[PDB]
Amino acid sequence: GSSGSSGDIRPSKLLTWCQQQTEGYQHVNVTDLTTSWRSGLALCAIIHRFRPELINFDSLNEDDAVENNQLAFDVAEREFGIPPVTTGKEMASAQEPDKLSMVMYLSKFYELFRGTPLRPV
Repeated sequence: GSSGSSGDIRPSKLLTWCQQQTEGYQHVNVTDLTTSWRSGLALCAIIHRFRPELINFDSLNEDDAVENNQLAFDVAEREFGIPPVTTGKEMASAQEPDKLSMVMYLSKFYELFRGTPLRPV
């Protein structure tokens, strides 16, 4: 949103969490909170992580971005009831989405998952 923000980032902390959850996966390099979730795999990874019976990354093919997105969205709207801000198609179509609209969305997954405090593994 800012014209030229530099120095301190808002989602700075948010990113970490995500990058951590996705950490380990294959062909999944999360560096930002915009394009890193343009294919869907990013999110799907976080979900499947806890409940693999819901999402099967194995089937999620990069090319099948649109589907890879719709899946997570629906699943989240069926289990968590969280409505998707963008459409799978648009998610993949749009080259550079609004980091804002993204953060506001991802956040839901951050708080929804981040519950009671527990010593670091």
